Amino acid sequence: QTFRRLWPTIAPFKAGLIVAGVALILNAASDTFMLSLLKPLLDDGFGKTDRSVLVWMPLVVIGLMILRGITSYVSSYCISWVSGKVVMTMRRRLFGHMMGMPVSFFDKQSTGTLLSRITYDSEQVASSSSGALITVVREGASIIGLFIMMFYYSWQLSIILIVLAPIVSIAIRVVSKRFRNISKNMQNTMGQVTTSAEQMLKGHKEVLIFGGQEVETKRFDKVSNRMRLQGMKMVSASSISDPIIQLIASLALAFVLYAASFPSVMDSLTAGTITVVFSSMIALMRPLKSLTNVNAQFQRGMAACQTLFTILDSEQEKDEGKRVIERATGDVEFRNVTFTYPGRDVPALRNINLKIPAGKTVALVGRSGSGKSTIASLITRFYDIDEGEILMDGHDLREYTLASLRNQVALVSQNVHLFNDTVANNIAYARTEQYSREQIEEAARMAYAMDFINKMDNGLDTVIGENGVLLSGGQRQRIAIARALLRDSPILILDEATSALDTESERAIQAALDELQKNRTSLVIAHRLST
Amino acid sequence: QTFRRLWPTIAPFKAGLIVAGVALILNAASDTFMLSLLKPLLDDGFGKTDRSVLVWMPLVVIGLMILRGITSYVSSYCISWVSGKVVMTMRRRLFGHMMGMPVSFFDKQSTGTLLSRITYDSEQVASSSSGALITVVREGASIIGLFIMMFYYSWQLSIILIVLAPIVSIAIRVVSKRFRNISKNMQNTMGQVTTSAEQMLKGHKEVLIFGGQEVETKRFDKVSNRMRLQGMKMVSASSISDPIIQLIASLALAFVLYAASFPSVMDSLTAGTITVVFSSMIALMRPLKSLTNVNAQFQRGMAACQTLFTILDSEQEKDEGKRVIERATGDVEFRNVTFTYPGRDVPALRNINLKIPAGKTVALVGRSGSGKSTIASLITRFYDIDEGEILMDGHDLREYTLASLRNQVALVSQNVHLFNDTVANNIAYARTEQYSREQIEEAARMAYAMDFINKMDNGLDTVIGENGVLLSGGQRQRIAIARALLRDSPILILDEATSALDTESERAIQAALDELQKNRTSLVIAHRLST
Repeated sequence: QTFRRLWPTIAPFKAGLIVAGVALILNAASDTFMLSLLKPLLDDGFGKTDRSVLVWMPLVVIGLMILRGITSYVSSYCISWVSGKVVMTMRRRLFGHMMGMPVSFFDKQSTGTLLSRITYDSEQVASSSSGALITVVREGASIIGLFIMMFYYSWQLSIILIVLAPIVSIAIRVVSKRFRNISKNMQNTMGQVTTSAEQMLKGHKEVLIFGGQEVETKRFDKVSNRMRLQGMKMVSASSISDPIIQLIASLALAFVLYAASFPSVMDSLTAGTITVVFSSMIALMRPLKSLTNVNAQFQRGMAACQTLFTILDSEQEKDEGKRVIERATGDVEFRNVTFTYPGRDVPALRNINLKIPAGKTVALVGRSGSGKSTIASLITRFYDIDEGEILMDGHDLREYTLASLRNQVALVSQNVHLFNDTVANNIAYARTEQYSREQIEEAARMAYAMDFINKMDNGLDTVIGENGVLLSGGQRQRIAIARALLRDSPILILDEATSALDTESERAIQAALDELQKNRTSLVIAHRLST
Repeated sequence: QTFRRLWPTIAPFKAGLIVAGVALILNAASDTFMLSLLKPLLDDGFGKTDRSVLVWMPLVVIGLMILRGITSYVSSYCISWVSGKVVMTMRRRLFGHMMGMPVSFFDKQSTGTLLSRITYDSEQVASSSSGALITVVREGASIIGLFIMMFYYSWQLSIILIVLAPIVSIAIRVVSKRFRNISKNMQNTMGQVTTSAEQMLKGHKEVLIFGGQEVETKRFDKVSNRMRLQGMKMVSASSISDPIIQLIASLALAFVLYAASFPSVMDSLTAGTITVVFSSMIALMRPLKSLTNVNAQFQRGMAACQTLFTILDSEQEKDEGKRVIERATGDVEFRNVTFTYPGRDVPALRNINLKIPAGKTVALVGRSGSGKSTIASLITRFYDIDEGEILMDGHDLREYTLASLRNQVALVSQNVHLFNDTVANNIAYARTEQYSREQIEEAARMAYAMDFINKMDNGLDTVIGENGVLLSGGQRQRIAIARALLRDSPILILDEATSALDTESERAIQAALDELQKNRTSLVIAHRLST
């Protein structure tokens, strides 16, 4: 089905994948050929007792197994080539659209969800498609090979087991249908289990506060019981298959035994031939078992890949070209501003008009049910313009190049995110260059955060391995302030945190922000008194 | 190893594993017996051209596959009985000690970590141990019965393949050590990539603000290529495992044929017997490859189970025995109980050996690194105070009513992570104690929560599936206030935030809090001067 979208993404790499099947084909050869040697092994090695000829066979078996080996080698190798490269380009395009996704994309999801999606589902698409081809190639090779074996051995028993093939196959199909139909809603209750445990863990505070230990343990117990029972159902149903499969498969073999009646009274063949027939039967039963599950589970894979596409096929940041905006100061203007993050709410700014002049910064307004803070993120256009008007120097909504804005605007927040690099370069993120560490050094002096860097390792170029989680929030605030210093961004957004900081930290931040509001209009949210 | 710890937890269910092993031995019996009846085929059905046995044996095969079926039935069944029961009790005691876990030791890890621990590690211990037993028992019975088959057919070729098998096992041991090292490396590398991807994702806001997206793409692609190569080498080695095994196995078969040529002198065996030997040998090659990595795999399960035990055997909530069921009020009298949940900076706060006045509530004070809410958490003692106890009214941490401390001292919070139950009983989380739903209505009246009942279904007994995420935080705080009303806590703690609420909401809330401040000393996180 939706392979019409993958095959192109794989098309440049087709050749190697192709190679796989070739070797995979030889697998059956080996299999068949190994089984083939049974005829001379038995019917000639002891029918004719060519004791000497028996020395030919072993070297063959060895070579054939070596063929199995090398074939498996290249199978795994090229299949993994494809698997990787596909996962590669896939996750690349993901990362892309993730970037292209406006932050709204995160309003309806969580990080962990996207981590899971990207990593797991990516790997699963490739693993699926791979095993699909792997097994499919074997089916196209083992089945027909053993068929030819029986053919050049007995047209008759061939005919029989062929007439039997539909029977066993449809049996497998229907029992697999039973299986999957039982596996519809299990995920629901399993996630219910996980989520019950989850909410209890999250709420341990309230839990202890009320000490509902007994009630919650009772809940937990019912949950565990449902877990036990549904797991029982799962494993039972799944297990029954092979019996049922082999059971009816039995009769097939038994019907092959029923060749006692018809062709054996005609002295059908020799013993070793029949040994080949039955060994071949069992061989079939390996990929026979495969085929159906192949179709099903790899349809599942392709469906996961369809989910992936939908994530990609989802619309990126809706930008018809925010044109070109030169870096500039100017003034911020609020003409008839109204905005609702979802439709769930009413206009956050209820038709509000404001003017924030050049360099004349503006602090956290004091109000009730404001939320302007997130509205600053909309001044950064992280979500969609809902209504109203936010103007920059006589220019309407989307004359505003996202890149140009994020350059010219700045954001300082209580929340700060760090990145496993040199914290200096983490500041330098504006192309990570064009700003000598010397300039970064003086910024740190202006950031007043070099004091912490003294405690930090790797000196002035502190490489924050695993981000150096020990780095306090206010340190990160000074970090972002230094970043702003490097960007000379005419527009700033600020925030005051109070987790654990010192008079030196807060007051040096005050001074820094003071210089920042100069020549560059700032937006602030603070808990101080006069400010 | 720690089976010394598991075997008791399973002992009430020995019979399960017992009948499991019985069935598994019967399964091996079925296998061996099919392979055996292979012989009389060639003995008479082609040697003497018999039909009698040529019809007998069909029915035999049928019944024997039915035995495979029923054996698999009870195997899966009882083994799952045990797996479940174990997981059940395991997760049970895991909740238990998990409730007796200090809040700090939560904050040592993350919630998701514990979710994974419980769910996965439980079911993984189960699956591991189960498959371990299944294998060891099947494998053993299969190998021994096949040995017997060869024995009553050829002392000689038996002897040979006996001498041979250890070599196979050693080759497998080597490849499994390769597995060990490549596996630890693979775990390291996949941890790396998931960390990088996530840490990039979370920063989307900042990533945009700096708009360095190309750099993120670069890092993404680097780690992607690293993953490509890592998985490449991983699957490479894991594949290469098989061919080496099958190759040396082939060499073994070759020696078997060298044998066939050496008693080619005597030529005692029958084509049947030959077929039996080789078929059985391939059989072996299934359980051998299994059992080796099985005896390896004990650890995996037992390793996770040891982690579990450590969680159990970790420091549960250590109280010298709190007791004190009776309720009252008295007053609060802290006795130097230290703060250093994460021992990083230094120990700082109030240090009062003093006492707190009755009736009068408690508000919020502003100081650097005050940590009031968590200082309140220690005031509530539900977080582990680092040192000492608390002689309240001359009565220690437990001499004053610790468990009842929850009843005596209320803990309202801004974020009320509620539970997937009836909002009515959500108020009665504390093991509903004949809090008449009439009292629920009247409290919601005293709380001014009756309006949110209209927002919900299920009459005045509103129920919230998935907590009814529709509910905004403010009315949940109001619910918790009503709960405090129900528990008639003379002492309380409250919480005021400013995420999103209305004027009338905050007003009626502060009215209800005054009522709570009335004749009940509380601790109130607030942004106002009402206190």
